[PDB]
This record gives sequence, structure tokens and C-alpha cells, in this order.
Amino acid sequence: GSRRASVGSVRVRALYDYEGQEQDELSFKAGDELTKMENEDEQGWCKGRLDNGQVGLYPANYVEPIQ
Repeated sequence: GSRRASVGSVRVRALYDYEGQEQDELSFKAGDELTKMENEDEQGWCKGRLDNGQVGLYPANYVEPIQ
């Protein structure tokens, strides 16, 4: 067994740049890496962890899955 079999963290790649609007949001550029920690909401948003280490919401429509 390995961490690839788990479902509590999914690495994802930023499609485009984004900048957080509250203390519970994150900021990244086109081609950055981040970590999804929660499912997509009814609005098309997720909650994850950043390359610097911060934790917050971001639009799930600005990322794609890594394999």
C-alpha cells in the first residue's frame, strides 16, 4: 500500500492564475501545484493546501488533476 491509494489528498495543477479574497482563501499562478482536501461544492469551488503551506478555498474550475 501507498499514499496514492488514499482519498484525503489529491494533487492538482492550476489551469490559470487566481488571488484569494478572504483569510480562508489561496493564491497561485498558471502552472502551479496545489493539494485538494475537499470535494467540489454546488458553486464549483474546493478547499485545499498551497505550495507555500496555507489552507483555504479556491475555484475548482481553475485546476486539473495530476496523475
